[PDB]
Amino acid sequence: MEKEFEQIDKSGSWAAIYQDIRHEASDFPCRVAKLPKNKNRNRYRDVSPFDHSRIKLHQEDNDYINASLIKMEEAQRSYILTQGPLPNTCGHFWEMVWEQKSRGVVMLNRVMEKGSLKWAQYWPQKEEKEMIFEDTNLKLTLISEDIKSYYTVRQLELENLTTQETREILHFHYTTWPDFGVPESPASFLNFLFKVRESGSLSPEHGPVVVHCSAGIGRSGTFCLADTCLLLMDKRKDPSSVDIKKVLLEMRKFRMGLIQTADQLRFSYLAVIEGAKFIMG
Ligand SMILES: [Mg+2]
Repeated sequence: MEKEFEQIDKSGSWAAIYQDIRHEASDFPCRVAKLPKNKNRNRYRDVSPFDHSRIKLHQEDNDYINASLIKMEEAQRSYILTQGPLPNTCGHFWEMVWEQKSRGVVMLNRVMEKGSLKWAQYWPQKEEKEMIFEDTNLKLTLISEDIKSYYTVRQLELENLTTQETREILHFHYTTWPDFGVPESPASFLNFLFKVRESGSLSPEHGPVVVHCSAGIGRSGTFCLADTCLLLMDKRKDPSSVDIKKVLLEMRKFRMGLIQTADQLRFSYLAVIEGAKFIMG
């Protein structure tokens, strides 16, 4: 599958293959995302969850969050992909984490987008300054933080203030994806994926991992896509039969737009190729 990658490179046809994908991709209604009452719950007018796979919040008012369940039947793994929370949706974000019983959150964007403008900070920066989400009745505490060269892992305590029940959530933040373009080497992204796997966060004993970036479709899509293709290569008789384009189209049945550029598609192929070589040994 590496020689095919070499053939697409030699051919210069990454854009063509990427457009074949956008063309073939599923189209399902997003009627709930488009209701006038939810406008302010979407970060981007052109990225919405399909009605069929959207995550529903359990509380009473309005069950809408821009988040989709991606359920990969053959790999036996599920992910929830969601946009970076808005100042008004951080309460909803953690309510979803609570309700879906997720153990991990994986973030692939910057909160200070490029050098532009800091986005809503949805976890506490300081141990002594915990956050209380009044609308969803949740308290969130930073317990520890470990800053490595290419990612930061934080341990958070999430408490449901109704029941006083408490859960440890692991937050994995990949911090070195370049502000434009894609990493030239997938080695730190793969190491990050393997750290998240090692943590047990992706175990089917837990709710699905919550994955996000800016719109929850590009960098996020790369994480989910590389993870799933690597699972399938490890699970199939013939690891050889894994077709990344087919796996991505399958993912796109659950959330639109996964993998946002031809360069991200090529990077995803490259990460699966290098991952396989590493997991091959
Ligand atoms: Mg301090």
